[PDB]
Amino acid sequence: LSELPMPSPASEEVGALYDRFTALGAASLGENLHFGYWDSPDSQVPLAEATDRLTDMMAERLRIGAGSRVLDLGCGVGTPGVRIARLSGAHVTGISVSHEQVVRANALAEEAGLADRARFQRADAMDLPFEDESFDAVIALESIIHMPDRAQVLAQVGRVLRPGGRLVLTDFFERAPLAPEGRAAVQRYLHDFMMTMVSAEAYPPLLRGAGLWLEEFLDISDQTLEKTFRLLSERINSSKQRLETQFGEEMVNQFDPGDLVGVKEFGYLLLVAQRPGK
Amino acid sequence: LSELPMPSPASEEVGALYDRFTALGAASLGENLHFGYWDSPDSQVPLAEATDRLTDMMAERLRIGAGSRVLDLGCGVGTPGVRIARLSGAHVTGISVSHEQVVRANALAEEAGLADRARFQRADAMDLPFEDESFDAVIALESIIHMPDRAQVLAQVGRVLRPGGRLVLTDFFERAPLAPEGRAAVQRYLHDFMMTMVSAEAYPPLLRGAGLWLEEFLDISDQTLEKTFRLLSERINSSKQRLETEMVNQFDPGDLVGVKEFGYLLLVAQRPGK
Ligand SMILES: Nc1ncnc2c1ncn2[C@@H]1O[C@H](CSCC[C@H](N)C(=O)O)[C@@H](O)[C@H]1O
Ligand SMILES: Nc1ncnc2c1ncn2[C@@H]1O[C@H](CSCC[C@H](N)C(=O)O)[C@@H](O)[C@H]1O
Ligand SMILES: COC1=C(C)C(=O)C2=C(C1=O)[C@@H](COC(N)=O)[C@@]1(OC)[C@H]3N[C@H]3CN21
Repeated sequence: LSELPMPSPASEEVGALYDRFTALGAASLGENLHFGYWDSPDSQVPLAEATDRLTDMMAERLRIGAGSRVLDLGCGVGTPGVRIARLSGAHVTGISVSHEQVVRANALAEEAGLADRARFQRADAMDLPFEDESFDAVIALESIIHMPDRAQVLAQVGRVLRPGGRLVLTDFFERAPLAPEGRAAVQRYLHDFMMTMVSAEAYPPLLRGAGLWLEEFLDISDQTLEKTFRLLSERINSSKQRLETQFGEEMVNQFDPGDLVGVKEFGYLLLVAQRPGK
Repeated sequence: LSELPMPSPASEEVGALYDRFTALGAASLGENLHFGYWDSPDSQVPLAEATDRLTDMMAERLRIGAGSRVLDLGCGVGTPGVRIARLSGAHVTGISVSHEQVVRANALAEEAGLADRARFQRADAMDLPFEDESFDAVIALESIIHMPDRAQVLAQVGRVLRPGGRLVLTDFFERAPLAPEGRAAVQRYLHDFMMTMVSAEAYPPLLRGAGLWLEEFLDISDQTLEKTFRLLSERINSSKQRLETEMVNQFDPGDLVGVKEFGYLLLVAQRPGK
């Protein structure tokens, strides 16, 4: 339960960060700023494809259709959100704290001919500028991790969620006590990208506080963490002489995940909760 | 969290409780003692198939093939266990605390041609008579609720489970504080059947307290409890009216339909390794 100290991040500073590193940040991982998912560690499926997979299994738990209002916490550069709009015909209002993101994403929407179905705007998940009960579902795809007060953000979502709506999020967590051999690389990731791990036993009281019932906790670490890490550090270290223009000698080393393969009590989780009603 | 009084079962008393049930003909040969599971509240699958469906749902989570040794932690009349051995070819070893249960469990495996692959014995989960690291998987289908201490039963399962093996259980829990108009029927159910609820935040500690990382927590309440109690009540009521040719205090379980905060959980925890 924070056996390692944690960065305690500030949402507007988070925006400063993505503003910095969604620029040659797309040229390293690509368009989906979240983990990939594979059926077993041996899979040969490109990361491109496997990240879309996680979008999809999180989208599916939203349980939406054409003409569903959906809230995209932490919209990224637009790709997972534009995807849900194009594929499901639901309407997606998405929020980010970085200006450079909210622009790239309106653009993705605009180039998909879906600017009326998928609008992206600047707002703070700690203060949601939306009438109560104006969303059928909320997807927070690798977003809650950067945020200052989980208990409040969840309380914000529980307010906008119509009765019966469902919240689908990812988060980082301690599967059990940290191997000390690796508290380093996690102390470095967690700090260098302004994040925070949580205890699996936190979410239940955490969601009830927000007015939501847990529905599904799922440890997806064995399908998510390593194989991405092996590939992103490999993508990066195949052109580390391209830091000669990217400030990578100062910033891609913070992004290089190779130090995180193997950290076995380091945990990634899928979660779904439901506000009662409907 | 235990806002209602919760009784503390003795594992001897729950055996004495199921002894009386099993030989009353209630828990008869080939019947499941656990909730049915449906996908939609309007789904008209009959009771027997829904109950089999829960059994199958938990079984694949065990992730077993033929040649898997599976512990049936709290096995009743052996219906789920025999079916798991029959459909998987896994050697299943069930344990119960009710002697009159373990008897009819073995008889069911006998009638199936499975007496060699579906074995039952009288034993308390609190003290598993089994070597360390002996089981590829353990399933606790509606059992852990009767037991006197989860953190010990969990430690015991965690002992016998081989590294990599998995634990699948259902359990009761509080979705959210209990509503007054329904604190009544819940308090009666947990006393009359010697059962206890947990906080859902309880489990990841308890499981860690047994050297098991949780893998999957699943509130299945909206699929299980309501249709079952409806279906159960009609029988009880019909039976009473059929006995017109009197006794009218047996806690109609339909006193529980509508108590939306009362929860049914499905859990999958793993022991790291394999
Ligand atoms: N407090 C906050 N309020 C709103 N958005 C936030 C936030 N903290 C972090 N975010 C957003 O969370 C995102 C993390 S990256 C995830 C992006 C998107 N889910 C994708 O998968 O592509 C960033 O876009 C960042 O702006
Ligand atoms: N302390 C304990 N140790 C072992 N088994 C126990 C126990 N307390 C209760 N049980 C068993 O747990 C079961 C609860 S009823 C579930 C029976 C079985 N899953 C079925 O569906 O048919 C009974 O078999 C009961 O005997
Ligand atoms: C390899 O794919 C990525 C994984 C697995 C991450 O955990 C992760 C990102 C990725 O691209 C960053 C996005 O953007 C920048 N700067 O890389 C991010 O931290 C800033 C934001 N979602 C969080 C943490 N994190």
